Amino acid sequence: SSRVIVHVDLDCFYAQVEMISNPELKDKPLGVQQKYLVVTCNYEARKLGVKKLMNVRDAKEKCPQLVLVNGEDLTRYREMSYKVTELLEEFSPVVERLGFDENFVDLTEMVEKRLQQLQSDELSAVTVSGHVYNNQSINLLDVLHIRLLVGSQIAAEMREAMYNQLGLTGCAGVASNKLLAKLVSGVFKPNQQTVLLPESCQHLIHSLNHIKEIPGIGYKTAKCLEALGINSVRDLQTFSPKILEKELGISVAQRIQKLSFGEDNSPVILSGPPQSFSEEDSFKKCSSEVEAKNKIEELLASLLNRVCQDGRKPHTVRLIIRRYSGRESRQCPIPSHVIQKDVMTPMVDILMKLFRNMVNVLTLLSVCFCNLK
DNA sequence: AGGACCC
DNA sequence: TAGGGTCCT
Ligand SMILES: Cc1cn([C@H]2C[C@H](O)[C@@H](COP(=O)(O)OP(=O)(O)OP(=O)(O)O)O2)c(=O)[nH]c1=O
Ligand SMILES: [Cl-]
Ligand SMILES: [Mg+2]
Repeated sequence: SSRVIVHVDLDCFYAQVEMISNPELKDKPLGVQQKYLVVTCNYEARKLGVKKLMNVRDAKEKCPQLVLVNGEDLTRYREMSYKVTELLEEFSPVVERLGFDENFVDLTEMVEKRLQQLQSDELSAVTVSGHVYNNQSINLLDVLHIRLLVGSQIAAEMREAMYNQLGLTGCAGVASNKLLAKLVSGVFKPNQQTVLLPESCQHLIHSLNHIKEIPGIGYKTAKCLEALGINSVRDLQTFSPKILEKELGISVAQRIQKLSFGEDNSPVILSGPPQSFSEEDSFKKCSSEVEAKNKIEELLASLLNRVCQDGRKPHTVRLIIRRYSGRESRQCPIPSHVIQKDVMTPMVDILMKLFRNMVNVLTLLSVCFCNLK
């Protein structure tokens, strides 16, 4: 059975949130800085050659008038990220988050419901909303085309709601599985949407210039695949199944080979409430294990306010570190009476004991709360 | 714990 | 070269 999936992906999300706070940043090229990294920038800045994730130096050298704002505190972006998801959940309850500014929504049931409500004459006036990938011709007698055009109409409505209710612009992609939705959502940026009819699936997949660009294939699998002389999507498409299982295991092998064909049966899962709460900090160095205790107290402070607000309780805590010049973690359950909520001083002895069990009394420190209930 | 992947 | 997240072995 075919599906209609939508992938919603916001424009320069952190930048966009900062530009709604202080409008004085509109019309100015804008980057959001975290330590020595420009994590994202507005499209005014991408015109000037600034790119996502280039360090501050490279960015000021390329754009000396670039405005930098600090984005080390995710509180505002996180609040907005969930307003967006909750809005999308109004359309269909089953919404899958991916990072802070992407959502998958399975529009299938919605699409069929709207067609059940259309009169025959009304069914030939069905029009696309936005771009059709590869400028492909629509065949109104093709049931799949009709369903994907309705999918595109719902997408437009979503985007219109996010601008009208939260003042946010973004892109959307409508396709038949999650993978295709997310590959097509990027074809026209910013603030536009694109629909992929089936005939054009191979065109879209082959539009990629290397397997790294396929969601599901990262730095490890990519580098592994290169060692086998697989560099294009068609290489992976035509590569030998058996040989691929042996180097990657039947799992990674079969899933990514199907991906290379545009085929993706994975369902849109309901993300619901977060599975974990964490904060972290990086620095030049921290060999003051008494000072590390101060940093840990600061991290833990905010997390308490956040986890409290959620209304569920974590039954496990974790501490994470990174050694000089490759991360390590140590966890433990959370004492039952401690869950009953001065909870700091208790937690600080726990985390420090976890600290010392990991290090003998320094470039990162992180606290995670998981096992929520 | 760690590792892979994602944004 | 940041600050987050998911799920699997
Ligand atoms: C990929 C990535 C994103 N982010 C944050 C910054 C981004 O604003 C936000 C969403 O990431 P993206 O959707 O990848 O990028 P974007 O929305 O900023 O840019 P685009 O307009 O091209 O879609 O998440 C990081 O902090 N680190 C990362 O490595
Ligand atoms: Cl499968
Ligand atoms: Mg985005």
